[PDB]
Amino acid sequence: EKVVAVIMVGGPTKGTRFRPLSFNTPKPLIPLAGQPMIHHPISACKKISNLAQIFLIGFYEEREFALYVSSISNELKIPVRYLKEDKPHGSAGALYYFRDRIMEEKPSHVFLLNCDVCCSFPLQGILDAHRRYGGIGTMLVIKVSAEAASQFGELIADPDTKELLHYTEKPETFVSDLINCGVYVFTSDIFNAIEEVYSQIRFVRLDQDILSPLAGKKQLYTYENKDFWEQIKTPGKSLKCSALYLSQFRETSPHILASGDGTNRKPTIIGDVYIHPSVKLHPTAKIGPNVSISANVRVGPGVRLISCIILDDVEIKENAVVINSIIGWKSSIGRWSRVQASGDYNDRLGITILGEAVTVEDEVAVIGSIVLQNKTLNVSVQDDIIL
Amino acid sequence: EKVVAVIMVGGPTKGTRFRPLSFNTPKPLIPLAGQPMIHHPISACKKISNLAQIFLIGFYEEREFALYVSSISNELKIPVRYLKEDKPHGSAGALYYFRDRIMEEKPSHVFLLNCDVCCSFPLQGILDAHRRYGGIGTMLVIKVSAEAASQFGELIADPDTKELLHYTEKPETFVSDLINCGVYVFTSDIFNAIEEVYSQIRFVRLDQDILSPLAGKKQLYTYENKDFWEQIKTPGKSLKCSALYLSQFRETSPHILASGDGTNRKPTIIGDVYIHPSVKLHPTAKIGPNVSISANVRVGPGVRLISCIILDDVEIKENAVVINSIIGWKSSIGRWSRVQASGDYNDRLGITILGEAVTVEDEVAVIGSIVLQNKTLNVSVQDDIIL
Repeated sequence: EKVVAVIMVGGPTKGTRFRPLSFNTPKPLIPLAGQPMIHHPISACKKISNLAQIFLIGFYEEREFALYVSSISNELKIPVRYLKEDKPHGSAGALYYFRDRIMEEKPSHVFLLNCDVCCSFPLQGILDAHRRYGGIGTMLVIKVSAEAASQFGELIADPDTKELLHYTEKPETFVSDLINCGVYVFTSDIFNAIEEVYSQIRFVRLDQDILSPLAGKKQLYTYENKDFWEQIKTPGKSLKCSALYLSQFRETSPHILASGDGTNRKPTIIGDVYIHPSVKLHPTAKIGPNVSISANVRVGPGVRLISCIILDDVEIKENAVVINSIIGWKSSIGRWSRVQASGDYNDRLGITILGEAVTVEDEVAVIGSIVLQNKTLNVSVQDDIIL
Repeated sequence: EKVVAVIMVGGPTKGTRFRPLSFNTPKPLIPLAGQPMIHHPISACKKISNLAQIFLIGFYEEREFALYVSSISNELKIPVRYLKEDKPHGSAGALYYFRDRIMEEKPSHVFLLNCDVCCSFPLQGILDAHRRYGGIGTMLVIKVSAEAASQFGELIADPDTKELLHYTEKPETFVSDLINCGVYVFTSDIFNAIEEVYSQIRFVRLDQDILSPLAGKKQLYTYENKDFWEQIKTPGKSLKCSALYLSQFRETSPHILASGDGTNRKPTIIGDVYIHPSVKLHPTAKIGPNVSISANVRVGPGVRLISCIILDDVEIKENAVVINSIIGWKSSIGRWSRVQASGDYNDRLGITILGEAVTVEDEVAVIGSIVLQNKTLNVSVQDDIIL
């Protein structure tokens, strides 16, 4: 057989929540746990030996993605390609558009997953589960509490045949503790199902007029996650999910994660830390848990880093403290300055976010606030949104 | 004699308060009372018959100013030129840099005024007052209350000779009810005074080490305003000062202001209104006081507009209301949707500001909030800052 993969990207109207960082780098390219957002789904595509072409679609500009796609295939050796849907049709019409380019190599199955998704990505397990199930698709599900039902709604699946018996997007009206995950896999027959709703019935939403109708007909199936999942449309969620990926890199191949845990010119690393080789460090700094340091960043001495992710070209000065923060590009953190937050992934100001080239002056404190790019701070801020 | 004028512009780090509008158009070019911010100072330069070259200096990019400067000299017939100070030195060092280009035509006096200033601009009166006083400069003052002293500080001037006896920028320590206005006029000898502080004494601030030292020495003079003045570093103040400019166009040449006051295919205009000829209007709309409408904007029927300024390409739908607001470029205001604010030029949310191409949907309300550019609003917001 042959397998193809298509990843949704979205346009500049979706990354309109990541604004401070979106102004420098679009949503899919924002580094999570050191690597861009979509860098982890693509990482799971190489484990499929019968997978070939990869397709990134979305009404962004190809100029931004062309430079990035050139570097991925140098690592995993997979033909990745970006396609700009001139007429964005959400999801269903997005992939029916240029259906020829995707089915150009007659792939048996086509992978369709979303950009803002944080699961374990068991692509080889769901592929084999779909080959046994058959039908069009197979979706993915995960057991959640019934109290966690306002986020999605209702989804019914018979655990004997693992078949989706009913699906309502938002009006739940009694649930079954099951919810969508966004990672789907179809067969080559999925493009024919869209023609019977775009040409026969005639802006088509995948999870409203395609997922809901295929209920009684034994074609839509399910497969449990049995791991983690967190929707990341919030810039604050970029930390809670970042810890899970590092935990994934601490279960599998932990040597890729920095584990100094001492002072032999190596700082005190307190587990679940990704340190880029291009960073500059001082042995007196304590790098706590859940911190993802990017390349070409200058870390000062005696600084404390927990529950944070730091972008490129940041300058950390003497005795700085960073808690529950996201430091932007080329940002400058003054000496004895503090940038903290509560850590509430439900509160808007629960994760303080710093824009590109924001200069926090010496002793200046930033507690749970959002600063835009190219900004200078001489005075301490708290519980505000600084433009 | 011969007179030259030099206007300060500032860079992208000064218009960092006008962010929603600064992202599309820099601070000096944002339309005040229908015309850009600096379009009012340049308008006052033509009344000086012995004036020649005009100089706009600031570390902005010339590409933005080259297109705008091409249109002004077509109106008032004055040679305007933009110069980008590669090394920004605040104010004093800015004009000492390329002092040759300024004194290229041997001007007797040089005008130096700032970008964010909203006065009556009596350039011909202060020029003649300077010729009588002599000395280096002549400044400008305005009688204010002693309670209004935290904004600036202290300034002493002897009313017999109108000579500045003492000057402290911020540490007031007893005041004299007089304050700077920012509009200055010097003689050709001013460049020599900078050499005695840049070369002899050796980032030089004009109003700290040049204005303060020239106190007892009879060279710094004063001249009363006797009109209006309002510092405009805030995007909210862009309305309070806009009303003064319209009143200036209501005292002088009021026919340039739209005065329909009826329904002969002309809407109900309630005084102090500037309507661009490129607008589309409906006679059922009530365009109240203090509104400055820009070009190529579509006004719907029965809409109410008071105390607000609207940028280009805005679309106003059925029965819309705009109070104490600033609507950005290409913005879309849905039908029966409302955009109001308190009007407190001291409160941050006293003037609600909408970014470029912000789409307020039908019935959606925005009360005292700030919306960024390229933003869609389906739900009403109130007392927030929407990113």
